[PDB]
Amino acid sequence: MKKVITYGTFDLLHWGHIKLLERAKQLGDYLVVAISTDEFNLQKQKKAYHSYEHRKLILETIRYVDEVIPEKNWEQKKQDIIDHNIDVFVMGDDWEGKFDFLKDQCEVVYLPRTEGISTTKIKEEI
Amino acid sequence: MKKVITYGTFDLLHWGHIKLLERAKQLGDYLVVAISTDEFNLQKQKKAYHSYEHRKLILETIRYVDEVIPEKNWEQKKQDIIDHNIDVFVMGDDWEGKFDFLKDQCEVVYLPRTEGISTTKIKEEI
Ligand SMILES: Nc1ccn([C@@H]2O[C@H](COP(=O)(O)OP(=O)(O)OC[C@@H](O)CO)[C@@H](O)[C@H]2O)c(=O)n1
Ligand SMILES: Nc1ccn([C@@H]2O[C@H](COP(=O)(O)OP(=O)(O)OC[C@@H](O)CO)[C@@H](O)[C@H]2O)c(=O)n1
Repeated sequence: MKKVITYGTFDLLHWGHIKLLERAKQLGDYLVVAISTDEFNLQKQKKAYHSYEHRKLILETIRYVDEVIPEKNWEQKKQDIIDHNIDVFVMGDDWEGKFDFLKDQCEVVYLPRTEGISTTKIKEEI
Repeated sequence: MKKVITYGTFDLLHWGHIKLLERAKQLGDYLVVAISTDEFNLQKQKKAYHSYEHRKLILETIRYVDEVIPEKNWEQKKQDIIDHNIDVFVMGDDWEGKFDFLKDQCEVVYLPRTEGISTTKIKEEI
């Protein structure tokens, strides 16, 4: 089995998030998503409108997602790969190159973001 | 096969919608979701931040959802229920009593809304 993993906040779920999860799942045959806690989201200079409990609730229902775990800190990644027998690590390309240190453990893939949509555009126009 | 159908806009999909779809599917073996077109939304004196195309895309990925069709007008219910062989019509109880005219065709049920969350709240708080 080819196991894939991706990390993120996924607040105010939109079609750009959907498209990221879609391609990620299709890079293998099982997808794990580590969703950022509200404490960690803050370490990213961000504040989620939806709570961790509710953000995880919604994401667990999306077909592409097989299971959800919490993202608590930056250092947990290498162990996550070992614990979940991960074969592919994926993120949107705004993280291009930031996680190349995991290449010696698994395949690393950066997916081009979906142009035209973001959580900032949503709040701003709303 | 016990078929269920439900109608709605589902803009800015949140946890309240998810719990409605979860309990809707719990009622039968298959769930059809008829999503309000941007044109029909106007007839309900509303305007969705997310277009139909995008609201349908995300919705289609929810595991509880087997099939999606457009809700174009108020009158299509009778014909829809016949076309899709629906056995159970369900809506959140903020619509209680409003669709009882369908009882001569199928089983009508109302589920208690999820208090504390709504599309308007998200917009006003943002
Ligand atoms: N239009 C968009 C918006 C987002 N994304 C992707 O959505 C995923 C995560 O969305 P975020 O909520 O912004 O999570 P993020 O802050 O990028 O996670 C950062 C950290 O958890 C990494 O360890 C990312 O892979 C991002 O590239 C995308 O492809 N297209
Ligand atoms: N906290 C909430 C919010 C919404 N809902 C349910 O979500 C479904 C639809 O959400 P809406 O986007 O508000 O669509 P609506 O305008 O209610 O549909 C109207 C019309 O199409 C019916 O013929 C409804 O069954 C509603 O009761 C809920 O149970 N709990």
